[PDB]
Amino acid sequence: FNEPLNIVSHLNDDWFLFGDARSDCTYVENNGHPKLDWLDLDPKLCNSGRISAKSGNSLFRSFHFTDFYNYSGEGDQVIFYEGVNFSPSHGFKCLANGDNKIWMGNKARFYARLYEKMAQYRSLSIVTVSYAYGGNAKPTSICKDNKLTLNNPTFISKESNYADYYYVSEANFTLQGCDEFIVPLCVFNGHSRGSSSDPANTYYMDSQMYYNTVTGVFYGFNSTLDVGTTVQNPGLDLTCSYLALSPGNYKAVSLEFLLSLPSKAICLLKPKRFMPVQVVDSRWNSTRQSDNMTAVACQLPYCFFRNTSADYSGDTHDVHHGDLYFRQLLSGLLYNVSCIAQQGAFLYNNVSSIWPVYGYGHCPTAANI
Amino acid sequence: FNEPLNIVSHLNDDWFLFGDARSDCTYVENNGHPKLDWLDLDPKLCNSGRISAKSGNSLFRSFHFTDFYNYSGEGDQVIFYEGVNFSPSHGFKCLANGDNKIWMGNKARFYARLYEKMAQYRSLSIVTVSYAYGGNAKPTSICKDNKLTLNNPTFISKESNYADYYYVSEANFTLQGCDEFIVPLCVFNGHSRGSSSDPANTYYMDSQMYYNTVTGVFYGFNSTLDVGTTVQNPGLDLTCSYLALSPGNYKAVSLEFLLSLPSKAICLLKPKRFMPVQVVDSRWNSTRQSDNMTAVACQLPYCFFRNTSADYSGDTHDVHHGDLYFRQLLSGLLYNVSCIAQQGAFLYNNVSSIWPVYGYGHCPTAANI
Ligand SMILES: *[C@@H]1O[C@H](CO)[C@@H](O)[C@H](O)[C@H]1NC(C)=O
Ligand SMILES: *[C@@H]1O[C@H](CO)[C@@H](O)[C@H](O)[C@H]1NC(C)=O
Ligand SMILES: *[C@@H]1O[C@H](CO)[C@@H](O)[C@H](O)[C@H]1NC(C)=O
Ligand SMILES: *[C@@H]1O[C@H](CO)[C@@H](O)[C@H](O)[C@H]1NC(C)=O
Ligand SMILES: *[C@@H]1O[C@H](CO)[C@@H](O)[C@H](O)[C@H]1NC(C)=O
Ligand SMILES: *[C@@H]1O[C@H](CO)[C@@H](O)[C@H](O)[C@H]1NC(C)=O
Ligand SMILES: *[C@@H]1O[C@H](CO)[C@@H](O)[C@H](O)[C@H]1NC(C)=O
Ligand SMILES: *[C@@H]1O[C@H](CO)[C@@H](O)[C@H](O)[C@H]1NC(C)=O
Ligand SMILES: *[C@@H]1O[C@H](CO)[C@@H](O)[C@H](O)[C@H]1NC(C)=O
Ligand SMILES: *[C@@H]1O[C@H](CO)[C@@H](O)[C@H](O)[C@H]1NC(C)=O
Ligand SMILES: *[C@@H]1O[C@H](CO)[C@@H](O)[C@H](O)[C@H]1NC(C)=O
Ligand SMILES: *[C@@H]1O[C@H](CO)[C@@H](O)[C@H](O)[C@H]1NC(C)=O
Ligand code: NA
Ligand code: NA
Ligand SMILES: [Zn+2]
Ligand SMILES: [Zn+2]
Repeated sequence: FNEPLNIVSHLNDDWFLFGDARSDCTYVENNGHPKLDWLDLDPKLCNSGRISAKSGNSLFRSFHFTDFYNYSGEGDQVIFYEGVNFSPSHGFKCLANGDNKIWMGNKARFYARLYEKMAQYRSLSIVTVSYAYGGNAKPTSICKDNKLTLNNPTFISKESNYADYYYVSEANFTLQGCDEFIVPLCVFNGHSRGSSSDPANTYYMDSQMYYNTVTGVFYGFNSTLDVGTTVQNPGLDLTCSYLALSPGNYKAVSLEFLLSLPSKAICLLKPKRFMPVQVVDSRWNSTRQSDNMTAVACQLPYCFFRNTSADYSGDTHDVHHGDLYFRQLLSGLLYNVSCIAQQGAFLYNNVSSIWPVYGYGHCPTAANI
Repeated sequence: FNEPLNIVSHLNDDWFLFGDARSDCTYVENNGHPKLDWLDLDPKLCNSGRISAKSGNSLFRSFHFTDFYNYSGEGDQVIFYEGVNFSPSHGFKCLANGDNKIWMGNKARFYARLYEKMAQYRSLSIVTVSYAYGGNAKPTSICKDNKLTLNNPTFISKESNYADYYYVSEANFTLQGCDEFIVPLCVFNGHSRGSSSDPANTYYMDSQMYYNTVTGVFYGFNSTLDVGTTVQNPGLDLTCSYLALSPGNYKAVSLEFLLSLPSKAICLLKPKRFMPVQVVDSRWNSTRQSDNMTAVACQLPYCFFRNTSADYSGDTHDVHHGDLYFRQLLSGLLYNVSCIAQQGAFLYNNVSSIWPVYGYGHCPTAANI
């Protein structure tokens, strides 16, 4: 009786879901399809006002790229069902001979930071970050391919006066309006190249740091790796950490190569008593390649991970939208549960055959009477 | 029935207590005192082999100063009952016109780091950290008064060749034998002075960073404050952060003033499933001045704080040792409890009149039948 249910749910109405197409009710189609057939989310929750979802997007995608959706929401119990819209299938690399594994590493670190903070905070949004630059050089879109263009962090071009990339550059940026900010601190870890016409011997070792003008704290990344830009020596891409920062006046200091600074930040507002987030596995139909980065990111004590036991098998829309088991997994949002724990959600508050671990809410005992 | 009990306890025998005189059974006295009267700990637990306690010491004290005890222990449920042996009563300052509030800030940050990590790790110990220095200058004991001498972090003297403190200095240190290390990264935030014979205009702005040679990550502190060493402008002391670092080859880089590097580290071994530590308020009889830094440090979800409702009132030993209510609070260690939660320990696993919050173990329901 009252076994842990493999669902995502809520203790009350104070909940919010962040998602993608599988939770996006505003999507339109002109065909002989059943109404809202792309959804894993139940159609009854479309008018709930507790969902931030966009077809073809994710939190990581909007945080880093020009394909931007203004994800925003507030809730005590935060649920995530997105992440698939930046996967190994997309195969993004900043450079022709880059590395997707680095970008999966970035995905894991971003979500880890986001999940941990959203266990301490009610509100999430994405705000624009402006910068003051004393030079004449303007932003350069270095990290991109033919599908995606990265715009966070922003990269500042070399000044016209400098012949090489052995220069020191800096810029100021203010973080205002939020209790905490998640910003990317990134670096090209390896041998970077200036212009395609430079000799084969001259390479640059990227260095970047962020500096708090008030507290004097600085966090930085120096280049250490051997990987590069050529076919003979490949691997160089953009490794990012995701820092939780207080509001204040910050300085971005680059000691070598391009100056990089945040253009976007995850705005964290309204602190709450510790309440772990719920994360639903976000993967393709196994014809496309997925990753378990969100699972790597989803750890105790800040996060509970939920997954089905089957391949993702779309019903009528396509192979990637409308899975029966994920529909049932998400169906838990239609009602309140008494206890949300590691194993799953316990519907009732009194007794169970299973002892709840890391339980939140009004949790049942597994004792006799 | 089965109300939360204001005690520290354990779910099984897999527990360890870190303490001071109030838990130190090896202490000796030649007088007409009752046996073991300085203890808050029950005498029956003296031979338990689950206590690391020393009369007149604490974790912070041993971590920073020459008054060192080799605190070591392993347990799933870690309990702390120490901290009073570095308090505002001691009034420690690195410099004559320093600031004790900075050192209380340091106390809060150290314990916060320690408590959070000891919720993820079974084993705690203090290991010596060695360094490689290419110069001739040897350690200088700059931070001290007439009671305490700081030896962590170690400070390296200025070289004989340098006329001033506007130099760049660096040293290597290896961290080996532990899964994670807690080390202090400290700085004199303000206007530092070289020799007492230097003019009134020449001051130095302390800068210190630690650098991972492999990953390229660096964490640093620059001086920003206006406080100094004189009577006219006082306040300058040593502000420390407490970093959790992986094993590896590290570089300590100082851009101005003295080079500082860790001599001691909290060695973290044997990762465990998340289990919050229990912390008992460590304060003097109200005749001496105490602090609530360990309470500031003890936060959800990694820590449960326990306090009595009375002044600390010693029975026979002195005013600072052997309190009835703390004895009863610690008496919970004599037996197992079913559930350890935020409000306290629930003895029984079945029913309660109170809903446990952040419960660990086999926790009771507050429902009817
Ligand atoms: C950045 O801030 C500093 C203050 O520390 C100021 O001196 C400098 O002019 C600022 N830079 C720009 C480009 O405004
Ligand atoms: C980091 O890189 C910069 C630029 O190459 C260099 O000047 C600096 O010494 C490096 N930092 C360390 C700690 O080696
Ligand atoms: C993720 O997948 C890798 C192999 O691809 C595996 O080693 C790892 O344990 C997985 N982690 C999680 C949290 O699923
Ligand atoms: C993908 O989805 C379809 C359902 O539309 C299912 O038949 C198939 O097993 C899934 N996996 C594949 C093709 O690998
Ligand atoms: C969940 O509980 C709240 C009050 O605690 C109530 O307003 C709401 O109707 C419940 N949710 C559903 C989906 O019925
Ligand atoms: C709960 O367990 C305790 C100890 O076994 C027992 O005294 C009590 O009768 C039990 N209460 C209920 C309602 O089962
Ligand atoms: C510190 O390590 C570096 C390697 O990065 C080495 O060049 C240097 O000689 C070392 N310093 C000392 C004093 O051994
Ligand atoms: C930190 O202090 C050093 C030494 O005074 C200085 O050279 C450096 O520019 C400072 N860093 C920043 C970011 O201002
Ligand atoms: C500690 O004491 C200060 C005042 O001395 C108070 O403002 C603060 O709330 C206290 N915090 C805790 C956790 O006891
Ligand atoms: C300190 O302890 C004694 C018990 O020995 C008690 O009488 C007193 O109330 C305590 N507090 C003081 C003196 O402020
Ligand atoms: C606590 O439980 C363990 C086994 O779970 C048992 O060995 C031990 O005797 C109990 N503790 C006490 C103090 O009786
Ligand atoms: C637990 O509560 C549920 C729902 O109210 C009820 O069906 C069941 O009888 C209760 N079980 C016990 C043992 O009280
Ligand atoms: Na750079
Ligand atoms: Na220094
Ligand atoms: Zn469709
Ligand atoms: Zn005595």
